Amino acid sequence: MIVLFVDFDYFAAQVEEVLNPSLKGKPVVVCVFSGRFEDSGAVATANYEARKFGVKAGIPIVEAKKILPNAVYLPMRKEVYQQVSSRIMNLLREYSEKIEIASIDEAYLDISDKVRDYREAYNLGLEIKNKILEKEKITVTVGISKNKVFAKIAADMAKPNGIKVIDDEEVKRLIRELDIADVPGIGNITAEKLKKLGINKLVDTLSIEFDKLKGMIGEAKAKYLISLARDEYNEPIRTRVRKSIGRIVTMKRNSRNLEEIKPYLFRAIEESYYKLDKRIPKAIHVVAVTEDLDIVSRGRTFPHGISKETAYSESVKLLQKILEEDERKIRRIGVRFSKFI
DNA sequence: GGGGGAAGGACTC
DNA sequence: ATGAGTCCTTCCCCC
Ligand SMILES: [Ca+2]
Ligand SMILES: [Ca+2]
Ligand SMILES: [Ca+2]
Repeated sequence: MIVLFVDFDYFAAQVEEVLNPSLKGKPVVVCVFSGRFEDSGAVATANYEARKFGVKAGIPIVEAKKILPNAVYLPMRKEVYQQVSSRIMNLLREYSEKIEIASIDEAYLDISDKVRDYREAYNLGLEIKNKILEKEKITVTVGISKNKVFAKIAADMAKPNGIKVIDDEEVKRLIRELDIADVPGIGNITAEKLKKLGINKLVDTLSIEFDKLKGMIGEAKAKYLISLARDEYNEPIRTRVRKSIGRIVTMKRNSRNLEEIKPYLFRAIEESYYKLDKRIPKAIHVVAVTEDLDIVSRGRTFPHGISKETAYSESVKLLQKILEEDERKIRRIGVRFSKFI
C-alpha cells in the first residue's frame, strides 16, 4: 500500500491570513474566549511566527500575551475554517476514491492504484500541494508511507509547507530509532507508563512479556504498538462519518444550582441541534466539567430519535442525576448527541 | 466467557 | 486550564 496523508499548515491561522493578508509574517494567535473574565480562555492555534516563541495550542490567552503582547489575537471562527476545509477536501477527491477525512484538516488518501512506486507518489504530492495552492492559496504538508501511521509521522516531520516520504527502509530505521513518544496515539500518561517499562522505542515492545505490556497500557494499545513494531500495521482508509455532535460552554461562574445551570445547558442544546442539521440522534449525554477540571457525564439511549423538547426534558433529568451523584461544583456544562438514524 | 450499554479516560486536533 | 470529537477500558447486566 501507498498512502498520501495531507495536513493543512497551522490551519485556522493560515485561513485568517488568507482572508486578511496583511497578517502575513506577523505572529497570529487565534483564541477561544471563555467569557469568565478579560482574556479568559485558551489558544486554539497560532501561526509559526507565534509558535516560534512558545505560543502554541492549549495555553491560557493571558500567558500568550505576556510572551507576545503585540501579536494579533483573533477569536476562533470555526464555521469559516470549516467551509474552507470542505472545498479543499473536495479538491483531494479528484485524486482518489479511497479517502479518509480524519478531521477538519487531515486527509488520508490511498494512492496504491494510482501510483506505481514512491517516486510517482511524491510527484502526486507535489501536484496536490499545487492544486490547493492554486485554488485556495493554502499550503499543506504531504506525508507518504506504507500505512496511515507512518504517512502521518512523515508529515509530523516535514511540516510546514513540506513533503516527505518514509520508504520501506526508513520505516525499519524509525521502528528502532524513533522516540515512541512521537508515535500517534501516545500521550504523556502513556508515554510515561512506557518509559516506566524501559520502553523508549517501538522495537522494545517485541522483547517484553505481552501481559506486562497489556497490563499497563491495555490490550488495544499493546497490540497497536506491537503491530507497528513488527511492521504489520494495517488499518485501511475508510470514509469517515461523524458519530457525535455536541456543545459545551463555560458558565460565567461556577455553580451547583440547577436553575443557574439550566440556561447554559439550554443554549448548548440549541447549538447542538443547529449542528445536527437533519441528523436524528437516539442518544444524548449531558456533560459537565467539574470545578476542578474533572469530566463527569450521564447519558441515555432511546428506542427512537430525540426531539428538541425531549432533549430539553431529558437533559434536565441527566443534569439533575449528575448533581444527585456528585457534590462538586460545575464549571462547564454541555451536551452530546449520538447514535444517528 | 463474552456481547453490549453506561461512565470514565486518554488522546488529538 | 477552549472546545470538539474518537476510540478504548472498566464495571455491570445478561445470555
Ligand atoms: Ca495534525
Ligand atoms: Ca494541520
Ligand atoms: Ca505523542
